[PDB]
Amino acid sequence: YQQFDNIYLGAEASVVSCFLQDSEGLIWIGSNKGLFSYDGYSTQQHFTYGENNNTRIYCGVIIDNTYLYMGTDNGILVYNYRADRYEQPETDFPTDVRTMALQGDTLWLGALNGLYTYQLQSRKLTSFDTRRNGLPNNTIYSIIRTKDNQIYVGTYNGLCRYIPSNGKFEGIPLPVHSSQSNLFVNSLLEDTTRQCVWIGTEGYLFQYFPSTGQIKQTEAFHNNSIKSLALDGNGDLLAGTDNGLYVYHNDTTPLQHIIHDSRNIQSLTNNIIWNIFADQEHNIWLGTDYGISLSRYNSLQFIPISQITGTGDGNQFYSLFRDSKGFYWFGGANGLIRFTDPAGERHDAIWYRMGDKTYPLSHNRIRHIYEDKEQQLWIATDGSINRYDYATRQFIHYNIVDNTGTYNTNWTYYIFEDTAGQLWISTCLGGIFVVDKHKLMQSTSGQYIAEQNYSVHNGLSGMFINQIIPDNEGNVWVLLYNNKGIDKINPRTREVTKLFADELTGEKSPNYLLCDEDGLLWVGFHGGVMRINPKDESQSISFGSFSNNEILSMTCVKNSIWVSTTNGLWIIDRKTMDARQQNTNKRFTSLLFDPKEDCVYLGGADGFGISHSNLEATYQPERPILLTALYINNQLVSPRTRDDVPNIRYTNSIKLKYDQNNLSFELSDLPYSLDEKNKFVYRLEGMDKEWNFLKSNINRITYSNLSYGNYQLIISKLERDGQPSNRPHILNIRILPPWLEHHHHHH
Repeated sequence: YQQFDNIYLGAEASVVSCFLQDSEGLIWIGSNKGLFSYDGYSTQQHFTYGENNNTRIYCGVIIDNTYLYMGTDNGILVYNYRADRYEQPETDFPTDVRTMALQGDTLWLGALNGLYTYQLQSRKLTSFDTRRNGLPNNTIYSIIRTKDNQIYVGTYNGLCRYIPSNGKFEGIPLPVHSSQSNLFVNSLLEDTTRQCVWIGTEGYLFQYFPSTGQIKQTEAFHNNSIKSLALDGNGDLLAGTDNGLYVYHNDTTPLQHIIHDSRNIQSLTNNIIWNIFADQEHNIWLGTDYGISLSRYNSLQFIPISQITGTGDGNQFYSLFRDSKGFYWFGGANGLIRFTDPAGERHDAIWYRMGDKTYPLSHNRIRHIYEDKEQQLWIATDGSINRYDYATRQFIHYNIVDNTGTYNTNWTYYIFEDTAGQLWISTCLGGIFVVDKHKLMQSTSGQYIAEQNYSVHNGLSGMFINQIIPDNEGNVWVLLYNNKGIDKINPRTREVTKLFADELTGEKSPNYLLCDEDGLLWVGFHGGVMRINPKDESQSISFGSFSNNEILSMTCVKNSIWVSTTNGLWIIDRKTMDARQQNTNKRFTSLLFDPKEDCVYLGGADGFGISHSNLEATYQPERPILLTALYINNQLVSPRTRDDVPNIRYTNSIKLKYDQNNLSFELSDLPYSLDEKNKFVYRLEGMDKEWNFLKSNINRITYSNLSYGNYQLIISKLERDGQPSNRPHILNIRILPPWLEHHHHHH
């Protein structure tokens, strides 16, 4: 938290008391003069001077996914952010609202002179006081609602909890201080992980634990006041005070104390922090007595599987693959998911697994995915091998046996096709089978007797074999479970030969195998890898103090090989074998390099990561482009001031008047998290014959003197190879001729 990007609203609106982020990402700011928004590039006010809405905002909450409810001297402003209109409900709200908290469909309202509930359907306003309900005081400064559906209320003179069984309030006996003549509870935060409620008062930061009743005094800030609380992306507690920001990690870690430097423009804007907010990308917004200080969060993108199909089911990913047709195939402990646009909005995901009514599999446990020489897709599972039928969108299961018993294919670990149309199948218990691919495909039944089998009776060091990998000169190399060295099969002569058993033994017992694009084998063991020329050689490196280990997954990425490990991730150059370790604390059991989109998928527990081929640095998620301001004849226009203009943010098509033909436009992909802004191009179909390029600091498109007719403004993000996007934001624009005025847009 050494640096900030500071944002200001104007000389009048120096004081920021709260933030909200709408479901679609736009940040809203409550200021001493009213509501603003900020789109990453500039601020925008949503209030007119002198009006009831040109007022100080104390607090805020989003209702019905369309309204901002704001606390105010004169009660509650309801702003419809989609309509861009103030829509006042008939209710006579109490005045001096300081804090709001949603509980189901009932809004708690804390005010300078009462506690209330507002039922959003019936609009029933119910009041709670000292005499009738046992509140310690009628002046409410904070209310929160915990995940276990309890309601905490912090007043001018103490903290309490609601007892719904009987309408009363139960005190939580925070210490009473000699220096104090009343007990301000200013701020309250639930902490799921530490399982407490944080409490901010004058001088003291408490941790209340519901589980046992304990009230821990975590810090004592002599002559400070704690005004705000939040948890950051690292799980750390952030405390806003009247003398800067304090950060808490744990009892043995020193606090961080961050304060304004009047000589440094990147320092915390001001030492009085009225509100902290963690936005949905974990960036920290600080609201102060002079401006906003944004602390950007900085990370890989990690996509939980619910984003692909949600569905909150789990999966531990062990095989990741992209087929020639484009489909992503992510399989593991709990079946195999097919989908497109890793993210991307829509995925039309299908999840194949044991027992699904529509999309079944012989077994959930996926061990390998593979596309063959004819673009046909095979998976290896603990219910034998399956082939996909893209036509039916269903898998076809096969049973394979050797000419005798047992030796079957139920537990298939690895699969590939050779250059002579045969399918190579590695197995647990059953050795390696080689099968005519077309004749198993053409098979009626059973149960198919394999053409050959490699055993241990006539070759092989064991029958418990993970990977089997082929050679630039035709040989098949076999990785074996709990064995010394690797076996090489010569499929012409059938000569099996154990090799490198001198080195790959004991605490170097091998457990991973891959061939790279140059023909060389890479073997993974506990604490290192070894590179083999299969013919004209026969060599090793190590990770050092770590050790323990071990190797969860390996894949080639350009002239590197990425190795994923219990500890972390290692990138090893393929020529020098020099290794470098990276830095989340996530462990990854799966790796796929996608050379087309130049990125690497990292598969793991209930999700997957994405990073560029050069992990320097982050893989930014795709962000839709918003229009965030329309100007006609240079004035900024919107439904709030005009019956004849729509909310540009939620408009695809617009009909303007003959003389509403000098237009400006402001664009944003909400770059709050970014150091550098993204670049854009833009064109006006019906006028421009080519793309126009915007300087990155400039997000205003402007067109003058348009004749009547139809146009399309198309905006596109410059993709990371200089090329425009093929998913632009498109605004249809029609300028109406003088005699068709009446089709001007209305309401």
